[PDB]
Amino acid sequence: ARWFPKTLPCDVTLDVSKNHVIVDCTDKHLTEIPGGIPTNTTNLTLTINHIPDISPASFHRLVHLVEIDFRCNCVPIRLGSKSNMCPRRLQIKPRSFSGLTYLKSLYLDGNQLLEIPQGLPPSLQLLSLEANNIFSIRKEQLTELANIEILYLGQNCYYRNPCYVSYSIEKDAFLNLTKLKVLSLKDNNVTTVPTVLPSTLTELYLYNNMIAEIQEDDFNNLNQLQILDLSGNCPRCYNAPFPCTPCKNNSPLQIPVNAFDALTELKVLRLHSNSLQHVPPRWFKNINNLQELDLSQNFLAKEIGDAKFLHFLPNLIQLDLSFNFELQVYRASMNLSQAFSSLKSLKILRIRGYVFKELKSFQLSPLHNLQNLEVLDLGTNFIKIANLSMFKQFKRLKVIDLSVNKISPVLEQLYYFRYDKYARSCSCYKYGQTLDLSKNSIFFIKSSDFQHLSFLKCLNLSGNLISQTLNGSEFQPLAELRYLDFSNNRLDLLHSTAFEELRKLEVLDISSNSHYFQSEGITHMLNFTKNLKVLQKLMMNDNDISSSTSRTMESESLRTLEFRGNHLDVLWRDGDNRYLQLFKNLLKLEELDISKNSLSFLPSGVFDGMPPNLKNLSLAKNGLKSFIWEKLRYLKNLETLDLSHNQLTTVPERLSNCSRSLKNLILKNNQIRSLTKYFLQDAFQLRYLDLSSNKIQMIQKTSFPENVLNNLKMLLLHHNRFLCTCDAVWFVWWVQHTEVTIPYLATDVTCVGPGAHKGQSVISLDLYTCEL
Amino acid sequence: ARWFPKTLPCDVTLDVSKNHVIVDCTDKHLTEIPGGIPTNTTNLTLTINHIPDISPASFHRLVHLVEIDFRCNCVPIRLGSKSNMCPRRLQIKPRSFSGLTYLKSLYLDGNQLLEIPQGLPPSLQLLSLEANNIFSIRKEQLTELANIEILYLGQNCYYRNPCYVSYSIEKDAFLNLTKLKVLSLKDNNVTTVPTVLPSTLTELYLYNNMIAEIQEDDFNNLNQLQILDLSGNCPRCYNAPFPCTPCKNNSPLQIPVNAFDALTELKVLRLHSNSLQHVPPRWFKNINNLQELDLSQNFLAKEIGDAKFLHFLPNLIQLDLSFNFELQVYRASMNLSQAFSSLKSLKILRIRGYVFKELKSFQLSPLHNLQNLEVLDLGTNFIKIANLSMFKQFKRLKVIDLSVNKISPVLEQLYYFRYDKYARSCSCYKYGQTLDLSKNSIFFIKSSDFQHLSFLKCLNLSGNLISQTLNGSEFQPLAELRYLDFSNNRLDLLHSTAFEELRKLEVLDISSNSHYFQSEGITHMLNFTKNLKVLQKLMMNDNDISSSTSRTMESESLRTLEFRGNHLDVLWRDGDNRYLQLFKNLLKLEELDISKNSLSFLPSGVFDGMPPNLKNLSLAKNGLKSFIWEKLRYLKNLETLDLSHNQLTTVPERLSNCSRSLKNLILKNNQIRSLTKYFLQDAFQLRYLDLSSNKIQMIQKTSFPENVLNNLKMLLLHHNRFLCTCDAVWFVWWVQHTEVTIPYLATDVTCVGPGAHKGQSVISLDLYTCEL
Ligand SMILES: *[C@@H]1O[C@H](CO)[C@@H](O[C@@H]2O[C@H](CO)[C@@H](O)[C@H](O)[C@H]2NC(C)=O)[C@H](O)[C@H]1NC(C)=O
Ligand SMILES: *[C@@H]1O[C@H](CO)[C@@H](O[C@@H]2O[C@H](CO)[C@@H](O)[C@H](O)[C@H]2NC(C)=O)[C@H](O)[C@H]1NC(C)=O
Ligand SMILES: *[C@@H]1O[C@H](CO)[C@@H](O[C@@H]2O[C@H](CO)[C@@H](O)[C@H](O)[C@H]2NC(C)=O)[C@H](O)[C@H]1NC(C)=O
Ligand SMILES: *[C@@H]1O[C@H](CO)[C@@H](O[C@@H]2O[C@H](CO)[C@@H](O)[C@H](O)[C@H]2NC(C)=O)[C@H](O)[C@H]1NC(C)=O
Ligand SMILES: CC(C)Cn1cnc2c(N)nc3ccccc3c21
Ligand SMILES: CC(C)Cn1cnc2c(N)nc3ccccc3c21
Ligand SMILES: *[C@@H]1O[C@H](CO)[C@@H](O)[C@H](O)[C@H]1NC(C)=O
Ligand SMILES: *[C@@H]1O[C@H](CO)[C@@H](O)[C@H](O)[C@H]1NC(C)=O
Ligand SMILES: *[C@@H]1O[C@H](CO)[C@@H](O)[C@H](O)[C@H]1NC(C)=O
Ligand SMILES: *[C@@H]1O[C@H](CO)[C@@H](O)[C@H](O)[C@H]1NC(C)=O
Ligand SMILES: *[C@@H]1O[C@H](CO)[C@@H](O)[C@H](O)[C@H]1NC(C)=O
Ligand SMILES: *[C@@H]1O[C@H](CO)[C@@H](O)[C@H](O)[C@H]1NC(C)=O
Ligand SMILES: *[C@@H]1O[C@H](CO)[C@@H](O)[C@H](O)[C@H]1NC(C)=O
Ligand SMILES: *[C@@H]1O[C@H](CO)[C@@H](O)[C@H](O)[C@H]1NC(C)=O
Ligand SMILES: *[C@@H]1O[C@H](CO)[C@@H](O)[C@H](O)[C@H]1NC(C)=O
Ligand SMILES: *[C@@H]1O[C@H](CO)[C@@H](O)[C@H](O)[C@H]1NC(C)=O
Repeated sequence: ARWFPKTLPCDVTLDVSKNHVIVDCTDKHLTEIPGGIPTNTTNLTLTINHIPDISPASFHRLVHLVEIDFRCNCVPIRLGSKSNMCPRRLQIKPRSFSGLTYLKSLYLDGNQLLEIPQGLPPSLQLLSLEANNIFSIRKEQLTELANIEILYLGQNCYYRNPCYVSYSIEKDAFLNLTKLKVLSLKDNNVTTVPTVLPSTLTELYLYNNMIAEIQEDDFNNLNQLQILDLSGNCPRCYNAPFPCTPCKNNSPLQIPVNAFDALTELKVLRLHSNSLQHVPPRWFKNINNLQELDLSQNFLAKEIGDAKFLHFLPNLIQLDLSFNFELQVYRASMNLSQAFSSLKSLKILRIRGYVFKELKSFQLSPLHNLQNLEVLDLGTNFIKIANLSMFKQFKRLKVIDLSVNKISPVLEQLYYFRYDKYARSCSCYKYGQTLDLSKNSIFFIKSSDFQHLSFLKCLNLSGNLISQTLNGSEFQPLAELRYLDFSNNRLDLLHSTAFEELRKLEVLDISSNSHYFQSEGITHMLNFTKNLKVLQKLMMNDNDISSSTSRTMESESLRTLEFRGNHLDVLWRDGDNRYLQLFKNLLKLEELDISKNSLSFLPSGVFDGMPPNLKNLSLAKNGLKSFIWEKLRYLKNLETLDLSHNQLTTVPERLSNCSRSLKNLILKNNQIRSLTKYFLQDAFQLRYLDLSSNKIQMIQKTSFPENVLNNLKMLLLHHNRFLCTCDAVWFVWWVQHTEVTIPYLATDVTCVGPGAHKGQSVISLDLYTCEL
Repeated sequence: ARWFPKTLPCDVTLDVSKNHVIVDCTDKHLTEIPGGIPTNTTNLTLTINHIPDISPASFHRLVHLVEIDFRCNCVPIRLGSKSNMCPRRLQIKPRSFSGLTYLKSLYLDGNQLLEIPQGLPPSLQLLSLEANNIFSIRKEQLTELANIEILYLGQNCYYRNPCYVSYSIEKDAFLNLTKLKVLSLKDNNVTTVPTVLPSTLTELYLYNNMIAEIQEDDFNNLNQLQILDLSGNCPRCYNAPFPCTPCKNNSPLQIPVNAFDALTELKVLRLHSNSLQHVPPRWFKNINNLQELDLSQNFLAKEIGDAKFLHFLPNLIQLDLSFNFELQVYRASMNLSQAFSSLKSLKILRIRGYVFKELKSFQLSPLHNLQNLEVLDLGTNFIKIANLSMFKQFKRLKVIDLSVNKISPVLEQLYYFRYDKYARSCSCYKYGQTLDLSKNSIFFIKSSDFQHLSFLKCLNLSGNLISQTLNGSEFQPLAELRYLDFSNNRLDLLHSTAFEELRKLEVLDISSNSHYFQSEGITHMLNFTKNLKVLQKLMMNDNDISSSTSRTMESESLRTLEFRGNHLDVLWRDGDNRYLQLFKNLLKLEELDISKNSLSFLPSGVFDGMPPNLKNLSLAKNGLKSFIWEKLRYLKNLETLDLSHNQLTTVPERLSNCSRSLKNLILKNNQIRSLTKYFLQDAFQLRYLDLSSNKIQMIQKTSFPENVLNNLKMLLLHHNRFLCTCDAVWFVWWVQHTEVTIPYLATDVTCVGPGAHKGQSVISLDLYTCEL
C-alpha cells in the first residue's frame, strides 16, 4: 500500500489549508534529533526526549520552520523523573536558529538553560523559557527580540527550581520591546515590579514572587493592559501545601490607592494570597471595565461585611472572596454587605472558606436582585444549618454550590491552595438548575426538606450519611428533577418504590452504596426501576451486590446500566439459574458495564439472558479464564465488546461466525499467544481491534486478511512477544507498509528475538536474508 | 551438599516420632502418579491434579501406606474450573487398593465416581466419597467396609451436583457396619432417615436433604449418638442465596415428641432451617446433657416469647435462635421469655435477625443471672434505639455484639444464609470486655452515651457515621479502654486533644476516615498522638492523607504505625522539606508501613528523618522506580525491608555495605534482570531473601557466596526468566544440589529458553553436553 515505508519515529500530519507539515516526536525516547525530518516541516515538536544539544546541524534543512517545541529535554531535578535524571543542561551552539527565517514560536522550557539563547531570528513572536535557570535579565540580551510579542520567563527561581538569589531585571530591560504584549515573570523570586515596561502590554503576570510594595507609578503607562496578576506576593501561608514565607509584620502587599489609575482597559485583576486586610474603593475609581476580580486567600473577613469598593464595579462578572476567614474563628453567620446589591453584572460569586455555622435566607438578600447571577458557591464553610427552601428566591441560578459543609437536619480538587494553578506541564450542570449538597452530613431526608425547590433539575447528594429505606415519599417536591446523584451514601433498597416520586428522573447514580449490600439477611429490591418511566441511565457501581430478592430488573426506558464492581459471580453461581435473566427485561438497554464482577467464567445462559438491543458490553477486569465465543451470536446488535484485563488465551476460530455485527473488539491485557488460522476472515464491519499487551509471537495473513484490515480505523499490537524470524516475513512487511493506524510503532512494537533482533522495532526490521 | 538431587515434584517430609513418611503432591499439575515415590511412604496426597486412573501399578511398591488423599482429580462440573474441565471421570481398576494392608484412610472425594469402589482392604477406618455421583447405597456394596468407622457420602446429589433422582438406601444397608461411628449423608436428595443404623454411631449428618418427616423410631437404637444434624429439611427459603424448595403448605420438618427419647448421650442438636414453628418441651425429656442447640432460620419468633422447652436444658452452653423473624413484621421490641433464666450453664446466646426497633434494659432481664454468659449476639436486628448503659449489668460478658443494626441517637460473612457452612474445599476480643457497635448509624457521640461502661476494654465503632471533631470529651467514662476501632467513620482531626481522655488506650484504628482529608483548606492535627501515654499501635491506613497542619507526630510509647494508602508522595513533594521528619519523634517506633503512598521515588532526607529504633519498614506497592540503597545506612536497627511490588531494576553492589542489621529483604514483583557481581558478599546477618517474580536471567556464584547461603532460612527465586544455556551451569548445578529452602522448585523455577528447554524445570535440566 506504500512504496516507501515511513521509518521516522515521529507522527507526521499534513494541513493543506495552512500549508503546514507537522512533525511530532513527543516522548519517543530520542537521544538525537532523528534523521530524515521532511524538508517542508513547519512544526517540529521534540518535547520530552533526552536530546543533549542543538547546533547548526539540528535544523539545517528545515528552513520553513514556523515553530520549534523543544520543551523538557532536561527538566530541573526536583521537577523531573528521579529514575532518569538529566545529566547535563541542554547545550545550544551558536547560529542554531539564525537561519530559521520564518520561525515564529520557540519553546525551550525545562532545559536548565543559563542564559536567554542568542542568535534568534527577528521573525520570532513567542519565546518560552519557563523552568530554566535564567534569573538575571539584561538589556543587551533582549535586543535580539525586537519583534517579540509573548515572553514566558517564569519558574526560573522558586522552591522547585531554586536559584538562591533574588531575581535581577535591569532598568528598562523590556521597554524597547515595542511589540511585547504578554510578559510572565511568575514563580521567579522577583522583588520589585520591573520598570519601565512597554505600553503595548495586554497581560502582565507577576505572581508568586517577593514583591512587598507597588510603587505609585509601577503601572503608569500600561493603558492597554487587560490582565494583571500580583497574587502570591505577601502570601497567606496558613495550611499552605508548599513552603511559604509570609511578608514580615503580618504586612499585606502594599498597593497605593492610585496604583491602577492608568489601567483603563483592565479586565482581570488577580490579588489572590496577598494578605490584604482592606480593599480601598479608591483602587477602582478609573477602572470601569473590570470583569474578573480575585481576592481569595486574603484576610478580608471583616471587609466582606463592609466592602464599599463594590460600588465601583458595576461591570464585574466574577468575584472570588474565598478563604478570607480569620484564623481560629467560627462565625455564627455570614454577613454580606449591602454593597453586593450594586453588582449589576455579576454572574459568578464564590465565597468558600468564610467559615460560619448558620446560613439564613435573610443573609443572602443583597444578592436578591442581581439579575445575571448564575453561580453561587458557598462550599467549604463548615455550615451546620441551612434551610434549603431559601433558594426558592434563586431559581434563575445555574449552580448553587454547598459542597463540603456540615449540613444536617467544576474547579480542580486543589484550586485555592495549590502554588500555581496555571503551571504548564511537559457532571450534571447541563441538565439545568443544580443544587450541590455533596459531602455534607445529611443523615435523614424528608419531603419538607425540599419545599419550594420544584424547579431543580439536578440534585447532588453524593457523600452524605443517608442510611434510610426510601419508600417513594422523600423527594415529593422535586417534580422537575432530571438528575439525582445519590452515590456514596447507605441506600437501603427494602422497597421497590424507592425514587418513584421523581417522575422526570433521567439519570440516577446509586454507586458506592455498598453498606447494606455487604451483610447477609438484608432484603434488596433491584426491580425498583420499573416505576421510573423516563429513566435513561442507572449507575450502581461498586455496591458489592451479591444477592437480590427480585430476580429481574425491569424498565421500558433504560438505555445505560453501569453495574461495575459487584458480585455477579456469586449471583450467577454455577448451578443457580435464578438470576440468569436479571437484565433481560431492560428492553431498551444498549450499554451494560459488568466489568470487575469477579466473573472468572460466564455460566451458560448469561448471553441468552441479555436484553435484545445490547450494543456496548464490558466484561473487563473479571479474571475471565475462558470464553465461549459462539455464544456471542445471541447478541445480535453487539458493536463494542470490551474483554480487556482478563486471562483469555484464545480468540474465536471465525469472528464472522460469532458476531457478525461487532465493530470494536478490545482484547488488550490478556494471555493470547497465537491467533486462530482464520480469525478475522470475512469480518467486514470490524473497525477497531486491540490486541496489545498479550503474548502473541506470530501472525499470518490468513488470520489477518486485508479485506478487513484496512477498513480498520485502528489496530493495536504493541507490547506483545513478536518473533522476528523468516516466518514473520508477511507480518513485518505488512506492518512496514500499511496505512492502518497502529500506535507506538516507534516505541513498543518490538521483536523479542531471535537474539540479534531482541528489542528491535518491527518498523526497522530488514529481512532481506530471508529472500537471498 | 547432596549427592542425589530430588527430582520428585512432591514435598517429602519425615516425622521420626510417628514413623511417618509424608509425600504431598497437592496441585502439581500431574497427569500421572509420579515415579520414584519413596517405598516407605505412609501418607500420599495427590489432591487437585488430573490423574485419570488408578490401577494396581499406582501404589504397587507403597505397601506401608496408611493414608491416600486422592481428592478432586475429576471434580463435578459446576464445582470445578471451567477453563480446565475434567474430560472423563476417574477410573479405578480392580485390586488397586487390596495390597495396601495398612491403609487406614482413603479420600476419593470429587472424582465423579459412579459406585462405591470395591476391593478395599479390611484395615480401612475412614472412607470419603463426597462430591461423587453415587446416589444408591446397597448393602452388598458395603460388605467390604466391616471395620469402617467414618463414612462421608454427602454432596452426591444436590443443585451443584445433580443426580436427578431421589437418593436410595437399602433397608439396613449400614446395620452390619458394627464399628461405624460417623455417618454423613448431607446434600444428597435423601427422602427418609435410613434405618436401621448401627448403634455405635456418634455423629449423624442428614442435613440439606428432602426429609419431610421423622418417624418416631428413626433414632430408637442410637444410644451413643452425640451429634445429630437434621438442618435444611423443609428449609426456610426467604432470601436464600441458593435454589431452595420449601416443603408444601409451609409445613415444618415434622418430628414426633418422642423422636429423641433414646438419645441420652446427645450433646449437639442442629435444627437450622427446618421451618419450625414450635419447640415442644417433650422433645428434651430424656436429653439432659445437650450442650449445643441450633434453631436458627426457622419461624420461632413467637416461640421465643414462650420457650417452655428451655426449662429442660440446664446444661446447654450455646443456643442459636437467629433469623426467626416473621416476614414483613418489624416488631417494636424483643420479647425473651422468662424461661431463658433457667439456662444455668449458657455461655453463648445468638439472636440475630429477630428484627425489632427498640432494645430496652428490661427485655434482657431473663439473662441477668445467667452467671456463665460470655457472648450475647443481637446483630442484624435493625435496632434503631438502644441505651448502651444497660450493659452495666453484663460486665461478666466477653462480647456484646450489636453489629449491623440501625442504632443512632467471629462468624464468617456468609454464615446463617449459606447452603453448607461445613462444605469442604479441595480482632480485639483478647483485650477483654468488648462492645461491638460496628455497622450502625451512630452519627454523633457524647460522653453520656458511655455512662456506666467504664469496664469496657474494647469498643468497636467501625462503620458508623461519626462526622465530628473529637476534642477529648466524647469518651470520658471509658477509663479502662485498651482498644478503639474507629475505622470507616469521618473523623475530623481539627483538635490535637482528640482521644486524649482514653488514657489506657493501647491500640487505635482510625483507618478509612479519608473524608475530611480529601478536601483542601481543612485543618488536620496529626500530632494528636502526644497525649496517649500507653498507645502501642496506631492504624491510619487508606486516609488519603496529603497535607498536615503539624509537621511532626510525637509519642514516647508508639511502636507500630500503619500509614498505608495515603499520599506521602504529595507530603514529601520534592523541594518541600517540611514533612521529612513527620515520624522522627516516634522514638520507640519499631514498625512502619508506608506502602501504597505513590512514592515513585524517595526524597533525600526520608531515611535520615526516620526514628532511630525502626526495625520493620514496608515500602511495598509504591511504584518505586529507583532506590539509593546506601541510604539504608541511616537505619541502624533495620531488620525487615519490604520492597515488594515496585519497579526496581537493580540490587546494590554489596548489600552488606548498605545495612549491617538487615535480616529479611523482600524484593518480589520488581523488574530486576540481573544481580550485581558481589551482591550478597559478607552479608552475614541476612536470613531471608525474596527475589521471586522478577526478570532475572542468570545468577553467578560470586553473587551468592556459600557462607551467606548457609544462614538463609529461605531464598525465593520462582517466576524469573532463567536462561538455561551453558553459561548457567553453576546456577543449575547449585539449585539441583543445595540444601537452602527454595519454594516451588517443582512448579515455578523454570527455564524460559533457549528453545528446547523452554518451560522445563531447572531441577530437571541435564547440561552434560556443556561438559563433553
Ligand atoms: C504550528 O506553529 C504555528 C506557529 O507558532 C502555530 O500558530 C499559532 O497557533 C495559535 C493557535 O491559535 C495562535 O493563537 C497563534 O497566534 C499562532 N501563531 C502564529 C505565529 O501563527 C500553529 O498552531 C502550529 N500548529 C500545530 C498543529 O502545532
Ligand atoms: C530568593 O532570594 C533569596 C535572597 O533574597 C534567597 O535567600 C538567600 O539564600 C542564601 C543561600 O540559600 C542564603 O545564604 C541567604 O541568607 C538568603 N537570603 C535571604 C535574604 O534570605 C532565596 O534562596 C531565593 N529563593 C529561591 C527559591 O531560590
Ligand atoms: C497420615 O495419615 C494418618 C492416618 O490417616 C493420619 O492419622 C490420623 O490423624 C487424625 C488427625 O488428628 C487423627 O484424628 C486420627 O486419629 C489419625 N489416625 C487415623 C487412623 O485416622 C495422620 O494425621 C496423617 N498425617 C499427615 C501429616 O497427613
Ligand atoms: C431430587 O429428586 C427429585 C425426585 O425425587 C428430582 O426431581 C425430578 O427430576 C426430573 C428431572 O429433572 C423431573 O423430570 C421430575 O419431574 C422430578 N421429580 C420431582 C418429584 O420433582 C430432582 O431432580 C433431584 N434433585 C437433584 C438436585 O438431583
Ligand atoms: C423485611 C423486614 C421485616 C426485615 N428486613 C429485611 N431486609 C431489610 C432491610 N433492607 N431494611 C430493613 C429496615 C428496617 C427493618 C427491616 C428491614 C429489613
Ligand atoms: C478552625 C476553623 C476556623 C476552620 N476549620 C479549619 N479546619 C477545620 C476542621 N477540620 N473542622 C472544622 C469543624 C467545624 C468548624 C471549623 C472547622 C475547621
Ligand atoms: C457586618 O459587618 C459590617 C462590617 O464590619 C458591620 O458594619 C455590620 O455591623 C455587621 N452586621 C452584622 C449584622 O453583623
Ligand atoms: C424553611 O423555610 C420555608 C420557607 O420557604 C418554611 O416553609 C419552612 O418551614 C422552613 N423550615 C424550617 C425547618 O425552618
Ligand atoms: C456530585 O458531587 C461529587 C462530589 O463533590 C462529584 O464528584 C460528582 O461528580 C457530582 N455529581 C455530578 C452528577 O455532577
Ligand atoms: C419486585 O419483585 C418482587 C418479587 O421477588 C416482588 O415482591 C415485588 O412486588 C416487585 N416489585 C415491583 C415494583 O415490581
Ligand atoms: C411474649 O410473647 C409470649 C408468646 O405469646 C406471650 O405469651 C407473652 O405474654 C409476651 N410477653 C410480653 C412481655 O410481651
Ligand atoms: C440510659 O440509661 C441510664 C441508666 O443506666 C440513664 O442514666 C440515662 O439517663 C439513660 N439515657 C437515656 C438517653 O435515656
Ligand atoms: C470491628 O468491626 C468490623 C466490622 O464488623 C470488623 O471488620 C473489625 O475487624 C472489628 N474490629 C476489631 C478490632 O475486632
Ligand atoms: C469539647 O466539646 C464538647 C461538646 O462539643 C464540649 O462540651 C466541651 O466543652 C469541649 N471542650 C473544650 C475544651 O472545648
Ligand atoms: C500540634 O501542632 C500544632 C501546630 O503545629 C500546635 O499548635 C499544637 O499545640 C500541637 N499539639 C500537640 C499536642 O503537640
Ligand atoms: C562500605 O565499604 C567501604 C569500603 O570497604 C568502607 O570504607 C565503608 O566504611 C563501608 N560503609 C559501611 C556503612 O559499612
